[PDB]
Amino acid sequence: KKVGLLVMAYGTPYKDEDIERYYTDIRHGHKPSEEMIADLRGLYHAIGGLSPLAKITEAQAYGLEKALNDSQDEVEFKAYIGLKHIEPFIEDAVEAMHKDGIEEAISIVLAPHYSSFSVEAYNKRAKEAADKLGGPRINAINDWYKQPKFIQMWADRINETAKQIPADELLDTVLIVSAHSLPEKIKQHNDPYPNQLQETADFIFEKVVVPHYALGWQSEGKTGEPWLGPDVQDLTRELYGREKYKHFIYTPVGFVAEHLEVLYDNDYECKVVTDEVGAAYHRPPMPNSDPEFLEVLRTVVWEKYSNLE
Ligand SMILES: CC1=C(CCC(=O)O)c2cc3nc(cc4[nH]c(cc5[nH]c(cc1n2)c(C)c5CCC(=O)O)c(CCC(=O)O)c4C)C(CCC(=O)O)=C3C
Repeated sequence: KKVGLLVMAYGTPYKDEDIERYYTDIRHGHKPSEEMIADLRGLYHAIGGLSPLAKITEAQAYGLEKALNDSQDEVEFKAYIGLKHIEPFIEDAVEAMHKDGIEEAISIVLAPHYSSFSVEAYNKRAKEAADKLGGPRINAINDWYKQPKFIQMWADRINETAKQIPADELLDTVLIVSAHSLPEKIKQHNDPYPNQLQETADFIFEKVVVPHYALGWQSEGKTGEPWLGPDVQDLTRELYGREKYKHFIYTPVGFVAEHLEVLYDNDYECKVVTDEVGAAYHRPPMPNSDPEFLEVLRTVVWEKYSNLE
């Protein structure tokens, strides 16, 4: 019997025509304004027409499927992609595991940190799917940022970029660690999310040559409601104002692929700020389908299966 690997991710439009139904799914049934759509289309057209996230996510899931199976002869994993706001939806993927006869599955979200607005939404949807059909049994991974190979991978990348900065200027360099912002209300109820990213920033900092680091947030929502701060653009200005850093190294470690939230929020917005103040901009490559990142996920999944009992 095969074991299902439910790999979950946010989803990205495949075509310009998908944008509206995508935006509406994101807005939970509320249809965006025609101008709103326009702006989103403009964003996607800034980064090069559409996001590579669709092909990256597939490489990541079928790369992990392959990596798990090539490293053992006890089980055969079958990977099923379940996106959040576009097809193949989470529910489509569970329905497929049922049809194919999967009895047990291990679900993983391509987002190392847990939050009530992200990972918890994925897992509730997949398990509500699994219960209506009566199969497969889904054993969910909730977070994997504490994985040593995960921390070492980012530290190695940051150190690669750092060595390419003049040593006389490395003391004027700062590492910005960030993730998707969320409505600050999550802290009222003890969400581990903000604390998990502080741990990720600390774990990495100890393993890099960059002498300074700060935690930031990106893609904050327009809701009048407060959101987790500071924003990476405001933090860059605040940091340059107090310390006059020459180099800014951005690591959006809450993400695992070069998609819109990285290519826009960092590679364009943060870069604008550094140019305005006169600082340099650095952004290490994201994990994407790199064999090291796939080995991180293979170890994450092979440990969940070992401790499944
Ligand atoms: C926690 C989190 C992650 C990380 C974990 C995970 O991966 O799940 C993430 C990832 C991503 N978010 C993405 C894109 C978008 N997120 C939006 C809107 C929102 N995201 C939110 C949360 C998150 N999002 C929230 C609270 C909203 C508010 C919507 C509402 O009003 O209820 C919107 C709408 C317009 C806008 O405001 O930007 C878009 C287009 C893409 C795809 C990029 C591409 O296509 O390449 C990716 C990987």
